Amino acid sequence: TLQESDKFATKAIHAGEHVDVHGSVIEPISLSTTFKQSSPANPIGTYEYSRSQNPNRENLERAVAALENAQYGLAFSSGSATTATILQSLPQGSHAVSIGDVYGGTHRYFTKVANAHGVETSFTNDLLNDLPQLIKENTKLVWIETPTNPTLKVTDIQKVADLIKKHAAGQDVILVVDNTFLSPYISNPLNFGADIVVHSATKYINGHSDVVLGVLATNNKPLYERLQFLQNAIGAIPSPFDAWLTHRGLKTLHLRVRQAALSANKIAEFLAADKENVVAVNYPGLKTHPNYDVVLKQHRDALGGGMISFRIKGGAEAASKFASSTRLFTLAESLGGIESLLEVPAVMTHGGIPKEAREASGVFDDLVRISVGIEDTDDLLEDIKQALKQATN
Amino acid sequence: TLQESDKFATKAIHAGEHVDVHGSVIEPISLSTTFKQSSPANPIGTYEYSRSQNPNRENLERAVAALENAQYGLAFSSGSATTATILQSLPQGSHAVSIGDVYGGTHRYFTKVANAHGVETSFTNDLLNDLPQLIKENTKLVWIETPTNPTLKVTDIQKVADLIKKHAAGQDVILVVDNTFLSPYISNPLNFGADIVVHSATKYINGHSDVVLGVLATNNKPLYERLQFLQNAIGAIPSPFDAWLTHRGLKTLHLRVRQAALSANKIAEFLAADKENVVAVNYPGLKTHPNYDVVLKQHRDALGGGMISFRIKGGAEAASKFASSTRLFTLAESLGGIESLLEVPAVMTHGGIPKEAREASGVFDDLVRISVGIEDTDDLLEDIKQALKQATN
Amino acid sequence: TLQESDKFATKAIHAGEHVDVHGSVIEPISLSTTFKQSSPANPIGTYEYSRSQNPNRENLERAVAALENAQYGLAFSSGSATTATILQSLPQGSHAVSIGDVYGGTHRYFTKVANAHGVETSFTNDLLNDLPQLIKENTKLVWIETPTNPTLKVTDIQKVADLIKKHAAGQDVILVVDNTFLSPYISNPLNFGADIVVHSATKYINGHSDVVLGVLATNNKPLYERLQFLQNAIGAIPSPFDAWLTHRGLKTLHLRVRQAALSANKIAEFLAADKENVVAVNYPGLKTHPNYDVVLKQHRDALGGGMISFRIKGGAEAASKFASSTRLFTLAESLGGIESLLEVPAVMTHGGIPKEAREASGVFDDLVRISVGIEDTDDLLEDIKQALKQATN
Amino acid sequence: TLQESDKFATKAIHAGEHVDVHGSVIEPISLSTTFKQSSPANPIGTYEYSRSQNPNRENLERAVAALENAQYGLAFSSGSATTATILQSLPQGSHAVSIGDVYGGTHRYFTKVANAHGVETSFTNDLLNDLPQLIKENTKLVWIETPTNPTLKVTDIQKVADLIKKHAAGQDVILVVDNTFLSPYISNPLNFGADIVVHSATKYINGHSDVVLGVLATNNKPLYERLQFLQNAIGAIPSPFDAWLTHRGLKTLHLRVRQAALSANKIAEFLAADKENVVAVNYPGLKTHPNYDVVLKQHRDALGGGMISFRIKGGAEAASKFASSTRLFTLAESLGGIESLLEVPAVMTHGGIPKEAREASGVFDDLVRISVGIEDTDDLLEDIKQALKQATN
Ligand SMILES: *Cc1c(COP(=O)(O)O)cnc(C)c1O
Ligand SMILES: *Cc1c(COP(=O)(O)O)cnc(C)c1O
Ligand SMILES: *Cc1c(COP(=O)(O)O)cnc(C)c1O
Ligand SMILES: *Cc1c(COP(=O)(O)O)cnc(C)c1O
Repeated sequence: TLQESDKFATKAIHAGEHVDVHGSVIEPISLSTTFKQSSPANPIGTYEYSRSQNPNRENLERAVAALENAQYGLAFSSGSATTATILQSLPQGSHAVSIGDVYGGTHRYFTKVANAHGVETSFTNDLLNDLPQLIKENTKLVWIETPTNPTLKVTDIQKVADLIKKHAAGQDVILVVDNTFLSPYISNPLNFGADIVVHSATKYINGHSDVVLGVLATNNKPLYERLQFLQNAIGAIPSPFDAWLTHRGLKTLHLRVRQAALSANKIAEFLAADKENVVAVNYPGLKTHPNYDVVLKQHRDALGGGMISFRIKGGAEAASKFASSTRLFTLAESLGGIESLLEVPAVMTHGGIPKEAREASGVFDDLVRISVGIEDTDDLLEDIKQALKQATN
Repeated sequence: TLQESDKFATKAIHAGEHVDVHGSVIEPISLSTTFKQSSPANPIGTYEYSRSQNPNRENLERAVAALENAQYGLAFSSGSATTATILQSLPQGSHAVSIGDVYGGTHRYFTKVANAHGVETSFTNDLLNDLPQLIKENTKLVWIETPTNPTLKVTDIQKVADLIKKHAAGQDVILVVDNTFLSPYISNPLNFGADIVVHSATKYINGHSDVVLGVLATNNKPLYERLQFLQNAIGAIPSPFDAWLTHRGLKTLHLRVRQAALSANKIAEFLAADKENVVAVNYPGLKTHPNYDVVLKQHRDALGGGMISFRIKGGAEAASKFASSTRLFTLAESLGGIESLLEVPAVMTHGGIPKEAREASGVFDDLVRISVGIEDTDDLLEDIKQALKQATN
Repeated sequence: TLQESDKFATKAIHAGEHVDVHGSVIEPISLSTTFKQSSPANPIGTYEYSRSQNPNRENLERAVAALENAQYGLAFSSGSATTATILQSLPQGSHAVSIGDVYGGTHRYFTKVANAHGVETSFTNDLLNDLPQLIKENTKLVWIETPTNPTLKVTDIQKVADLIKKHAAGQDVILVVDNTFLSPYISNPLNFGADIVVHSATKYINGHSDVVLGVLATNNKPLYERLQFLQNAIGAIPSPFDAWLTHRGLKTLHLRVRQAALSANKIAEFLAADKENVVAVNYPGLKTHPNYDVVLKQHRDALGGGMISFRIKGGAEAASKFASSTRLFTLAESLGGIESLLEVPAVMTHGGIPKEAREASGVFDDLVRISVGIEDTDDLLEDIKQALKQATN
Repeated sequence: TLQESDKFATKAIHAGEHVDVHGSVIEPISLSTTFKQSSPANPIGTYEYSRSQNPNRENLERAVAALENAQYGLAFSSGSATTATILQSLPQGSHAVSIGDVYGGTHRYFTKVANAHGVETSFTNDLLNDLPQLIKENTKLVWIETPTNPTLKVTDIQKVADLIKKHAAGQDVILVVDNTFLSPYISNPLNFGADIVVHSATKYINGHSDVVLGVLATNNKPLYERLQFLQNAIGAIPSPFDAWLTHRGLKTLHLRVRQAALSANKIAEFLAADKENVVAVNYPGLKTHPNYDVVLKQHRDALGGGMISFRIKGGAEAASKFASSTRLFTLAESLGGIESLLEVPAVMTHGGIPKEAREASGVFDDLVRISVGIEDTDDLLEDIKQALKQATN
C-alpha cells in the first residue's frame, strides 16, 4: 500500500506502514536496544539505538501525524511527558496562557519544569476576551484544550490563532491544542492555525485502556527538531511495546469514535428532552451548544464526541448515586475507553480545589460526567434512564 | 514468602512480591489504564490510574529498593529520565558537580533541564580534591558514577559525603551515585552516605537489553515524595510491560553478575601478566588497582564487575582490529548485556569531543573497552588471546 | 457489568469479564505456569496449572461462546488444532463428510488424525443432495464451511441438520460448521441445528492478523467435556498472551465486520452492474445470490460478509494483473484482515490441485478473490475501478 | 558470534542467533502471520507462513537442539503436545513401553491418540528387567523418564538402547527420553542411544514459570521431517511470544540449574544425616543413590538436579504440615521454577490413583517432594530445618 490523499479510514489502516524483508503484512515488535553496523561509523540499517529511534515508535509517529494531517509526530512516555517536553523547550523564564477548564496537568507540568518559578503561567477562562490583556507578561505559549473537561466549552482555534498574531506578532508565540477528547478523526487543530496538536494517547487513539502513551504532531520542522532533541536527551520516551499496541488500536479509531459519538448524541438528546430530572446538559453535538458555530467548523460531520456532561434535578447524592446505580457505565477515572465509564469531576478528579472554584470554572458539585463506550446504544440509553430514577428515588 | 533480612539471592526472588486473588505464583502483567471504584471517592482497591501507580511498576520498585537496601524506589522511562527527574527537583537556578569521566548524560540532561542556562554544571576529575573549591558556585548536587566508564576509577562515596557535610553543611547538597555497571548485587551506595542511587535498568538489572527503564532508590522519605510528585506530574514513566520484564530479569541478577565478574577478573589477570602485548589493564578487581582500597570497602567480596578496559602494545588500529577479530565479544555500544561485548569509547562513544580530552580524562585512543557477558570463561579467555595476536598481526 | 441478554455489541464488551482484587477495568495478562495452594489438596484460588486452565484463555472462551450464543467454548493453538481435537475425538476409524469448496485444512487434518487411513473422508460438493447417499460408509462428522471459499456458496444449516437426523438418526453424527469468514457478528450456526461452530481466530475475531488461535463453541455438555479432555491431554492450547490479544481484538468485531460488510456490499453491486468488464459476481449479499434465501435466514441483517469473488471480462492475466495494479487491496493470502487484501485462490491458495478440479468446484482460473478491509468505502470502490482498466489495458 | 564447539554456556548465549539487517543484538518478536513475496512462487525471505515456520520458534529450536547436542529441534504448545505428535507419528495400531513412575501424561496422551484403543501401552516399572519380556506385543516406542517423578530413579539410557537392539532389531523401535527435570545442562540423553529427547520447556528451559511450551531434539533427519510434518499439519505450535520469552529464559539455564543443583545437594545431605526426623531421602546426587553409577555417567559433574524427594519421621500430617509450615518454598504444583516449590505427589499430583498403587510405584503417602529454586542456599536449608520441627510438633 501507498497512500495518496485517501480518506481518514484508509490512512488509519496504512499510514506508518513498516519495512520488513520477510514481507510481514504485520509489523513485528522490535525491542532491540542496538543494531549491528556496516562500518563503525554507520549502521547496517537506518537504526542505531532504540531511544534515539526504533521502528515501532517511529511508525506510530508517522501514523499519528498523517491522521492529524501533519508533517511530523513524536511519541512520549505519556501525555504529561509530552506537555512537559513542550514546556521545557521554552526559553528560560517564559510565560504561557491556557484555558481554565484544564486537567491539573498544566498546573503540575507548567509549574514543575518552571523549577521553583521558571515558566510563568496565567490560567484564564474565556480565552478570546482576556488573551489580549494577558498575551504578554513573558508569554511564549498558548494552551487550548478545545473541549474543556467537563463543561465541554468549545473554543475557536482560528480566532485564537489570529488574536495572537495580533496582540503579539514577532515574538514566536506558539499555539498548542489538546485534541485528546475528540481525537484525530473528529478534528484537526493544525487546520486552524495551531502550531502543535497534543494527545494523551491513553484515551481514544490506543482506545483500549492498556497503554499510557502520548503524542504530538506539528507541521513546523524546526519546532519539531528541537522538541525531538529534548526527547532523545531527557528520555521520557515510550516503550516499543506500548507504541506497537497503540499503533494497533488506532486502526479502529475512526470506527470507535464514530460509534462512540453517535451514541453520545443519542444520549444527550434524551437527557436534553427530560426537562424533569435533568437540569443542564453539556454536549458539543447539541445545536443548542454555546459554541455550536465552532463545532460545525472544527468537528468532522459535527460529531459531539464521546463525552457528555450533565447535572440532574438534584444534588451531590443523586450524582454520587447515578455513579453507582449504573450497571453498564463503570465508575472510575479516565475516559475515551472502549468501555463506558462515568465520573464526578468534583470529588474524583478536581479534589484539592475548594468548592470555591468548583462552581466558577463550571465544575458543578452536582455534575455527572460520562464517557460513552461502544456498547449497544439502546442498551446504554435505556441504562441511563434506569439510573436517573434510582438517583431520584 | 515474606523476607526477613534474608540474603541477596532470596530477596532477588521474593522482594516486590505481588497480590493476586487467583493465587498466581507469577505476577500478571497489568496494562489497565484505570480501575473500578466502589464509591466515586475511592477505588475497589489501592489503584486508581496506571500513571499514578500500577502493580507491575510498584512491585519492581519495591524489588529494586530491597536489593539496594533502601526504603524507597521509583522507576521511570529511562536512566536519562531518572537523572532528569532529579535535576528538575533542584531549586530553580542551581549548580551541581560531577566526576569528569561521565556518560554524555550529565552534559545533556544537566543542560537541557538547565533550560538555556538553568542548572549549572562544573565537571571535575579527581573529585576528592577539587570538590571543596567547587562545592559552591550555587551547588545542590554532587553526581558520582562510581566506576567511571572506561578508565574504571573508583570513588570513595563516604569521603565525598563527609567532605560535602564539611564544606557545605546547611545547604541540602544531595549526593547521587550512578550504580549501573556494578548493579545492586556488587554495591549499595546508600550504605556509604549517598542520598540517591541511580540505575539505567537496561544493562544488568533487566540484563537482557530488551528494555529501556531506569530507577532510583533512597532512604530519605521527603526527597522521595518530591521526586515521586515529578514522576506523577511529568509522567516520564515506564510501561507496566517493560517494568514486569525488568522484574523478571532482575531475578537472575546475582547469578549473572557473579559469573560475569569471576570471568572478568580471570580475564583481567590474564591481560595482567602479558607484559608483551598488554600496555595497561583497568579492572577494579585487581589488587593493583589505584583505588583498590575503595574496591575493598564498597564492593561485595571485592568483585570488580564485568567491565575491563585495557591498552594493547600498539595503537588505534590494533584496537579497531581486536574490536573485530574477536569471535565471542561483539563489537557495538551499550554493555551489561547478558552477551559479551566490546567497544572503543573514543570512537563509537565519545564522538564530538576532540582528541584533546580523549587523552586527558583517560579515554585513551588505543584503549579497548570490553563488557564480559556470561558465556564460558575459558571459551572467553581463550578468545581474548586468539584476538591479541590478530591485532598484533 | 453483568450482561442480562443484552445486545451483541454489549456482549462483545462485557462477555468474559475477569476478576481481580485490585479492581482493574482491563484484564491483566497472566502468564504464570502455576498457582499457590492453601493446602496440598487444592489451590488458593480456582486455578492450578496454566495448560489445564488459566484466566486469559477461560475469559476468551466465555467471551467467544457468548458472542456465539452458546454455553461452551474452547481455545487452541490454531484453527487446525481445533479441527484436530475434533477429528481425534471421533471413535477410532470413522468417516466424515464435508463440502468440497474447503480449505486444504480438512484434507490435511482429517487425513493426519486418520493416521495411515483412520478417519474416512468423502468430500462432496452440493451437500443437500448427496449427503443421504453418503451419510454412511462409517460417517460420524459433517463439516460445513457455510460461505465456501471462494465461490461463496451458502448452505442451509437446518436442511443439513434435518437431513442427518433423517438418513442417520441414532448414530451421534455431529454437525460442525466453520463460521470463520462471517464471524459471530454476522451469524450463529448453533441456532440452526449445528453441534459445533469453529473459527480460526486469526482472521476476524482477533482481527489484526497478529495471532494464530482457534476456538469452537457448543451447547452440548458431553461433547464439550470430551473435547476439553483432549485439549488438556494433547495440550494443543494457545498462550495466555495470544488469548488476551485475541480477546482485545474481538471487542471491536461488531464495528469492524459491520463496516467491512457495507463496503463489500457496495463494491459488489458496483461490480454487479458493470456488464462490461465484469463477467460474474459472488456476494451472498446480492439478492441475486443462488442461496440468498438462506442468507436471509442465517445472516444478521443480511450482511454479505467481507469476501467478494468475481470474474472480469478476460483471463488469467487480467486477474493476476488486478492482483497487482491495485493500490489499496494488498495482494497476499489469508483474509479477514483489518486491511483490504486480494488473492487468486487458484494460484496462491489451491496449488497442488490440477486445473482439473479448478474449473469443477468453481475455483475458476480467471476469478478474482478479494477480502474487504476497513479503509474508506469510496477509497476502495474507486480503487477497484482504477484497477479494472489497468488489467483491461 | 559464531560457535565452534565451544562450551555449554557459550552455546546457550549464541546458538539460535537471528537475522536482522538493522543489526539488533536482540532478536525481535515476529508475530506476523505472513510475509511478502518476490514472485507469486517464492517470498522475499525464507519465511512464507508463521505456522510453517517463524523466526522466534526456529531460533528457539536451533538453540535447544544445540544445547541438547543435537542436529534438530521442534517446539510445540506443550510438553503434552510434543508427546502427542510423537505418538501420532507412530504406525496405526502400535505398542509402546514406558517406566511406571510417569506423569499422567503418557496415560492421557498414549491413550488419546490411541483413539478408542489405537496405540497400545504397557506401563512397566524396573525397565531393564521387563523390557525384553514386553519389548513386543506390537511395540514401536520405548519411553524413558530418566529421573522418575518423584521417587527420582535413574535409568541407564545405554543399557536400554542396547537392550532394544537385542530384543527387537529391525523393527525401528525408537527410544524417547524425557529430559525435563535435569535439563540440557545436566544431561544429554542422545549421547546415550536415545532417538528423541523430549522436554517440558515450562520447567527449567524457560524457567520463569510464564510459558507452557514443549520441545524435542533428534539427530535422525527422517524422524525429524515426519514429526515436523505432523507439526505443520496438526498445528499444535507454540506462539512467537512464548518461544521468544522461553528463548530468553534459556540464556541463564546453565547459571540457574547449576545453583539449584548445588543447593538441592546441600539440602539432601542435610536430610540424609538427620537420622531422627527424616526416614528416607531421594536425590540422584547422593553417592548412596540406588543408581549412582548411572548418575556418574549421564549427569554432568554428577549434579543431582533440583528435585529432592523425601519422607518424614511421621505420616501424612507431618507432610501436609511441612508443605505449609514452609516460608520460602511454595506449596503448589509444577517445578523447575526460579522460585522454590514443594508438593506431596500423593494428594496434589497422584489423585485418581488408589493408595493401592501409591505404595507400589513408590509414591508413598508420607512423601514430600521439593523443587529447589535459586534463592540463597542457607536461607533455604535453614527453612527446611525450621519446618521439620513444625511438622514434628
Ligand atoms: C487523561 C488526560 C491526560 C493525561 O494523559 P497521560 O498520558 O495520562 O499523561 C492529559 N490530558 C487530557 C485532556 C486527558 O484527558
Ligand atoms: C547506558 C547508561 C545510561 C543510559 O540510560 P538510559 O535508560 O538509556 O537513559 C546511564 N548511565 C550509565 C552509567 C550507562 O552506562
Ligand atoms: C485461514 C483459515 C484456517 C486456518 O486457521 P489456522 O489458525 O492457521 O490453523 C481454517 N479455516 C478457515 C475457514 C480459514 O479461513
Ligand atoms: C510438567 C511436566 C509435563 C507437562 O508439560 P506441559 O508443558 O504442561 O504439557 C510433562 N512431563 C514432565 C516430566 C513434567 O514435569
